[PDB]
Amino acid sequence: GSEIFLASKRAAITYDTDPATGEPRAWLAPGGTGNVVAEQAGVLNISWIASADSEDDRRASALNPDGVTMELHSGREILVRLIRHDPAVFRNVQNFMTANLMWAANNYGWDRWTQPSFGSDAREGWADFGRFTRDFADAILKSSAQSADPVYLVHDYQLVGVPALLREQRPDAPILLFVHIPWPSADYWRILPKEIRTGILHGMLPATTIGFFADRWCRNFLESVADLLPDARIDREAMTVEWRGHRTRLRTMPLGYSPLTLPQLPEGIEEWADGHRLVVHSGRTDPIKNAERAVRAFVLAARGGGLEKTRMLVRMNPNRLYVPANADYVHRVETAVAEANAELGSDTVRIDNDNDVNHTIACFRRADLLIFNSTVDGQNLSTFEAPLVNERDADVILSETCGAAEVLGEYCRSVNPFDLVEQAEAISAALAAGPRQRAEAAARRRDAARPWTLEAWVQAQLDGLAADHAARTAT
Amino acid sequence: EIFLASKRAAITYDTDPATGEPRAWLAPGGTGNVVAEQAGVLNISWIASADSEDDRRASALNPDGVTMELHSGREILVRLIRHDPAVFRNVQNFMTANLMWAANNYGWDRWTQPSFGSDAREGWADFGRFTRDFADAILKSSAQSADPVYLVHDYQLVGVPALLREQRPDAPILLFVHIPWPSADYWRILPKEIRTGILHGMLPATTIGFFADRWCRNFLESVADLLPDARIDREAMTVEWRGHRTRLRTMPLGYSPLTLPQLPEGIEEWADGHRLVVHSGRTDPIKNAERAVRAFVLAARGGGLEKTRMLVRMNPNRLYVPANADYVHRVETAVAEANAELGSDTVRIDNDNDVNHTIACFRRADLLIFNSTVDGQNLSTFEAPLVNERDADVILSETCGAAEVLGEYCRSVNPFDLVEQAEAISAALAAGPRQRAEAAARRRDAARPWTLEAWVQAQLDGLAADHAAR
Ligand SMILES: [Mg+2]
Ligand SMILES: [Mg+2]
Ligand SMILES: [Mg+2]
Ligand SMILES: [Mg+2]
Ligand SMILES: [Mg+2]
Ligand SMILES: [Mg+2]
Ligand SMILES: [Mg+2]
Ligand SMILES: [Mg+2]
Repeated sequence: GSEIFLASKRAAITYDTDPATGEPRAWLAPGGTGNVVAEQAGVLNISWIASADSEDDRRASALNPDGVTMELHSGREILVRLIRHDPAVFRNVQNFMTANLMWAANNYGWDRWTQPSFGSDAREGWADFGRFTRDFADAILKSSAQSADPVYLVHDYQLVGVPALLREQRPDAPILLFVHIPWPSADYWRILPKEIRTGILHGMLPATTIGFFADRWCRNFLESVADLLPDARIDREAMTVEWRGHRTRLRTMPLGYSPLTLPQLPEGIEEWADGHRLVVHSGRTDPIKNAERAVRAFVLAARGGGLEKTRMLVRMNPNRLYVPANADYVHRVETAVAEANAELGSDTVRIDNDNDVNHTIACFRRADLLIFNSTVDGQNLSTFEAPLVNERDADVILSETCGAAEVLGEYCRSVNPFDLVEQAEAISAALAAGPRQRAEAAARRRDAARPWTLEAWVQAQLDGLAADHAARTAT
Repeated sequence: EIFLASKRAAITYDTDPATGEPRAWLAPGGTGNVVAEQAGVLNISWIASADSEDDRRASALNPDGVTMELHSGREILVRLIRHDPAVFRNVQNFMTANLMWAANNYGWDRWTQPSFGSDAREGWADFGRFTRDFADAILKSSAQSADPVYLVHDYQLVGVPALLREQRPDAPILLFVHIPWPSADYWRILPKEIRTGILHGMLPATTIGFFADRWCRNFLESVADLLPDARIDREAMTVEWRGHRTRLRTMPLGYSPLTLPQLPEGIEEWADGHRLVVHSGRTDPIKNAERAVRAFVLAARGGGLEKTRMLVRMNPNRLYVPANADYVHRVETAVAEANAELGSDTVRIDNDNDVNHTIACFRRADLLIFNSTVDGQNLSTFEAPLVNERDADVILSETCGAAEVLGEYCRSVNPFDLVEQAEAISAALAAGPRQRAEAAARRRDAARPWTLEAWVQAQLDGLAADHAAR
C-alpha cells in the first residue's frame, strides 16, 4: 500500500538515435552507482529520480515531465526523472565541492602531514551543499506529493543531507540512505572541517536505516557518530544510534553483480596474449583501483622467476580524468608500465583503455589471473562478475580492503594492497598452481559469488527498511 | 628490583667544566629525557641503545654504567647496549618516518604511499635481532632477581614484552608507548608479518599504557581486527588472547616541575612593541608549523593584527629523514610567502635545541600554538601555560593526547582547518588582560597535577593491580 521513491545524484545519460526504432534514445553509460540504481528502478518497476546536469538533460526532462524512457546496458527499460536544477543558481551540478571532499575523506586519499588544508573554499562549498541538498530533497517531496505513504530510498554519498530534510516534512516515512562508498575510521572522518564532519552526520541520522556494503563501514560510521556527537548514544552490538529523538539502524547489505548483465577482445589483444598466461587488472581511472602497485608487484613476481611466458593487461575505464588525482594515477600507471617493459622486455605489459562492457567481459574471460587489489573499495563488483564469467579457472587476487572481501576474501588470494612483496608472491603462487587446484578453487569461488545478486540486494533493502521502520515505531 | 629500558639516548661526551673529568650529558626534551628522569625518580639504572662509536666506547669502558648528567641537574647510570652497527642503522631507519613513525603518526595517503618491498622484510628481520638484544640485556641485568619488575618504554621496544614473558612467565611487565596508536584500518596498512608480529610482541605485557584514551581504543580495535583469536572488552579495557590477559591503561603526563632564561639572540628586540604568536616544536611533520603560518596569514588579512609578529621555533631533530627535510622546506616556504604578503620580518624561524631558549619563548608569548596534526601527548602544552607571563591563550589541536586533559581549557582546533585556526588566532588576540586572566588561571590549574612523578606512580600502581589480577 506504499509508493516507493528512488533517488541518486549521478546519471551519465547520452542522447542518440535508437537503431531499433529510429526514435531519439536515452541510454545510460555502463558502471558506476548510476547503473546499479537504474537496475534497481527496473527490479522495482519505479522511476529513477536523478540530477539533470546539462542543457540536454533539462531539455529532455522538460519535454518528458512524466520521465524519459531510458535504455540500460542490460537492454531493460525504466523511466528516469531528471531534476531540472536551475542553471543560473546551480551553474555546475556535475561537480559539487563538498561531495568531492567526502570522496577523498571516505576513500582515504589524504596523508594528513601535507594535505588537506581547508580554506574559505570549504565554507563556500558547504553553503552550496546545503542549497543543492534542499533543491534535491524538494524535488523528491514534489515527486511524492500524491503519496500518502511514501517510502524513500536515497542512494549514495552525494545525498547524505537528504534524509534530514525528508524526515522534517514526512516524519513517519520509511527512509533508507544507502551509501556505496566506504566510511572511514573516526580519526580520519574528523579531518573534515567541524561544520561538515558534524553537518553530514546530522543529515544522515534522521534516516530509518543507513546501509553500507560492508560491516567495516557500518562500524566506522558508528565510531564517527560516537566521537563527534556528544548527544548521540551508539550501541555497537545492536548497530544502532539514538540521537535527538531519531533512532537509526545501521545495516550491511552486500551486492555482487547483476546476472542479466553477464564478446570479443579489444583490438590486438587476442594475438598479443596468444600462447601467454595473461594477468588482468581492471578498473576505472581512479587511484583507489591501485593499478600502479599491481604492475610493480607483477615486475617483482617476474624477478623471482617462473613468469617467462606471462603478460599483463591493465584495463582502465576512463572516468573523471579532469580530477587531478585521477590524471596523476593514469600518469603513475603509464610510468610503471614503461618501467616494467624496460625491465622485462617490450610488450610484456599493455594498457587498454575504454568503457566498452563487452571488452571488459572478454578480458575477464581471457584472464589466467585476475587482480582486484584496490587500496580501498566500497564494494568492488568486478570481483564477483569476473570469476563468474571466467572460463580458465583464473585465480583472483583481492584486496582485503574491498567491501567484497567480507564475502569473497576466503575464496580468493586476499592481500594487503600496500605490500608489493605479498602481492608479488601471490601473483607467483597463483600462476604456479596446477589446473586441478585452480579448478576446485574457482568452483568454490563461483559458488560464494553467485548468491549476491542485484535483486537479492534490492530485497535486502526492503526487508531491512521494513524491519527498522517497525522497530522505530515500537520505540 | 625495577628494570627500565628505552631505545633513544642522545648523549654528548665532553669535559666537565667544573671537575675537568670526562662527562656524559643527556639532551633535554624528547622521550629520552622523560625516561631518564623516571630512572632518577626510581633510583635505578636506565638500559638504552648505544647509537654511535662514542656511546660504544663509553659503554665498553664503563661496564657498570655511564654516569650521566641530566638537564635538571640530576645524575643517573645509563647501561648502553652495544648492538651490531649494521642491524642498528637499519632498525633506526625502520623507526623513522620511513616505516614506524609514519605508521603510528598518520603520515601516509594510501593512494600513493606506502609501497612495501623487500626492504620491509629485511627491516623486520633486523628489528627481531634488535628486539632480542634488548630482551637479552634486560634479562641479563635481572638474572639473579627473584621478583624483577620490567618497565619497557616506547614504540621501538614493542617486541620486547613477548621475549621477557618467555623467560619470566610470572613477572610484572609494563609496556608504555609514548606515541599515538592508529585506527585499525590505518594500522593494517603495515605488512602482515609486521602488523601482527608487533601485536604478538606487545600482548604478553601485563599492562600496556598510552598517554590518551583514544590510543588505547585504537589499540583494542587493531587487536580485534587482526587477531581473530583475541577477545577485547572495550569497557574493561582488556585483551584476552592465548590465555594472556592484558590491561590497557591511559596514564597522562604533563611536565616535570624541575625542568621549569634569556630569549635567543635578536628575538627580544625584534619582538619589542609587538604581540608575539609562538609556535614551538621539533622538526617533525606532526608539529604542523606550515599550517600554523598559513593560518596566521589568514588572520592577518582580516585586520586587527597590525602590531603582531610570529615566531616559529623549531628544534632540529633528524633532518636527514626525508619527511623532516620536506617539512622544514614547507615551513620555510610559508614563512617567506607570509613576509612577501604581510611585510618583511613579520614571521621568523628560530632553530636550536636550547631548552632555556624554549622556556623564554614560552614566557614571552602573547599567544601559544600547539596545533599538531597528531601527537602522542605534547608536553609543551602543559609547560608553556605554566611558565607564561602574559596569560597567553593556547591554541591546541584536538588530535594531541593532551587535549583529553586540557582541551576544554584551551582553544581546541581541527589542525587541518586553516580558517578555524585563523579565527582562533584572531579571537585569542581580541581579548586583553582580564578575559584571558581567568581562563589562563583555570588552564594552569588543569595542567598542574600532571607531573612526571605522578605519572611514574600511575605506572607502578596500574602495573601492580594488573599483575595481581594476572
Ligand atoms: Mg547529464
Ligand atoms: Mg585514521
Ligand atoms: Mg572489511
Ligand atoms: Mg586498471
Ligand atoms: Mg648518542
Ligand atoms: Mg628511534
Ligand atoms: Mg583509517
Ligand atoms: Mg617537540
